[PDB]
Amino acid sequence: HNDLVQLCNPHIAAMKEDILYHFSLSTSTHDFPAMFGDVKFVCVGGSPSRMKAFIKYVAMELGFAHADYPNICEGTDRYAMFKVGPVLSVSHGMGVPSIAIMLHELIKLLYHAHCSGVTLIRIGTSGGIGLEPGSVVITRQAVDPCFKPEFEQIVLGKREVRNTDLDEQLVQELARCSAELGEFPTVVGNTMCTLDFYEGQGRLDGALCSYTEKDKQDYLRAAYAAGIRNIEMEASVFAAMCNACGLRAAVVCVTLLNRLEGDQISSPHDVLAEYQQRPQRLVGQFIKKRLMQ
Amino acid sequence: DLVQLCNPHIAAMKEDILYHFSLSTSTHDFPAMFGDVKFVCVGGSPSRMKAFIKYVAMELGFAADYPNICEGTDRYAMFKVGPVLSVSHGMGVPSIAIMLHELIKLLYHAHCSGVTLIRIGTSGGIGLEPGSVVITRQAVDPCFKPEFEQIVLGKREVRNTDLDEQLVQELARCSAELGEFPTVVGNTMCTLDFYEGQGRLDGALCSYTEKDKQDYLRAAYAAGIRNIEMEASVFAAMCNACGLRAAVVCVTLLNRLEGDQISSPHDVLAEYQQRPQRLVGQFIKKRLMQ
Ligand SMILES: O=c1ccn([C@H]2C[C@H](O)[C@@H](CO)O2)c(=O)[nH]1
Ligand SMILES: O=c1ccn([C@H]2C[C@H](O)[C@@H](CO)O2)c(=O)[nH]1
Repeated sequence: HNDLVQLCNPHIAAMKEDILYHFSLSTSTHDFPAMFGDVKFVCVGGSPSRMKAFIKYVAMELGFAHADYPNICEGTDRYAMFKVGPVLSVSHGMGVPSIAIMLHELIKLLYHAHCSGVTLIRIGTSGGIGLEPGSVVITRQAVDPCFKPEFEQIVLGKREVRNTDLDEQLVQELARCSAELGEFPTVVGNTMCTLDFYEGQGRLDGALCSYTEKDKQDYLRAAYAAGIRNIEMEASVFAAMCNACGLRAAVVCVTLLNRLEGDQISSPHDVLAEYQQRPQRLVGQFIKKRLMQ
Repeated sequence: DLVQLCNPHIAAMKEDILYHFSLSTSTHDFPAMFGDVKFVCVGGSPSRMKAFIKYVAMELGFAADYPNICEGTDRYAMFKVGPVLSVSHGMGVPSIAIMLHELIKLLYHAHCSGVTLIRIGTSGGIGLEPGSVVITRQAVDPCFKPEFEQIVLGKREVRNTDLDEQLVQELARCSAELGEFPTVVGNTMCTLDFYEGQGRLDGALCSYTEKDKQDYLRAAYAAGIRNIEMEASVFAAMCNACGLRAAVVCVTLLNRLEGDQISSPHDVLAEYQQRPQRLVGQFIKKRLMQ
């Protein structure tokens, strides 16, 4: 049995209208069950254009192809959203707080639509550590910049922490799907999630930087030693919030560069757009496989 | 005065790729493109910011196409008319922080001078009639402290988050020459979360009560806080660090002492979000006449 989507906030049951402000959707103007009740896979990534390309790429592989793919979030540009069959594709921008909003309103949408048996997957990009550019990483543990699998949030002035473990079973399943493809290297490892892309990640090419290359290396290698294989900016909340709500979730990012050799993203554009299809492809394999049982 | 960075590594690089802008030192002529820029405005929405550069252009008589300079990506949107640069930054400290790092570099590559950065944004109000525009005196964290904390190489760092004291009053004066809407100067709280992080009850997650919220928001009001948003802290911190004169002008979209949801008619909300645009336009008008 596929369990219903639950919230962890008793206030929503008691609201006469629930306005999903950043989606430009509302219970009083939209029928959630009719629009989303059949959704089973939610896919989320930073760029809206990427997540559109995804809903197109994926429609083709389940034979939905032809067609136009309307943005469900018309009347807003905070987030883009697309649906095809049981697959929802939603952008989330960059950074913990941007994705945190998307998730808050997303989960509520699933709860309103009365969805059940949903899987959430982040298809992102990252920087790798001691991996060839182009490798995809399936996250076991989202980790903070001190390598603790914790996510910290300040509520009413007090610090609260939730665990950022990702469903073990799903990472092993994803592992298998990538192999069925045999198209690109894929490892599982821990993902370090930061709040800054430059100083936040040992980079030497920001506007500010009070440290040396030798300092960047020491830090980055220490991270690798702790089981860390890539670096991005959303894995923590994603893990934390899904766990908080009992949702099955996973994170699949391609690395765009090996950080032990550089900071700047200087691959030909043609190569970087290939890199970014890898996670879409992998997740493509996962959904197709799942819809055959 | 010339824009600068506190980063020596940049001068040594054979090229500077601004990934999130889709802009490069070697595919792009920075001085040619941005050298004349005197006023940089930033905001969350790519729509609001296109709208802004359009409104400005007319108020300065440049009025009919406005090209997204950041075509080749959709991370951020960028526009230009005259000495006015308009930029999107999405939502949240890390999103604007990336925009900032790359923006500040861009300005240094164009070797601009006498620049002013302004975040024209939206917010939640505390004890302010909705539609009220706040001018940030002091960006502040969820503990009411004027510090911005950042982890670098595993170690904690904090920076002061005060905005230019002369610039805020100058903006207050400009809002007064307008006399179109209420403008207060107060402290702005900057949070990493819009829902649980801002004491809302309508999140997907929430284990407190309307009372706990009330007592928290009021504590903030007592601490001199008039609005809540999600960018002030970094924007402040980074500018101080690079010695740029910067301000934060935000329209309140609801009284957080009264509710959590953003319920007002699209008509009204649109009008609100034009207000900070109008003030900033004034300020630009003024600066050029002098
Ligand atoms: O070195 C990198 C490369 C990519 N990203 C992720 C997160 C961010 O939002 C986006 C930037 O391309 O992808 C990183 O965090 N670090
Ligand atoms: O109560 C509010 C209202 C608006 N915003 C701002 C900041 C953010 O980027 C966006 C969210 O609606 O607008 C807040 O942070 N809190």
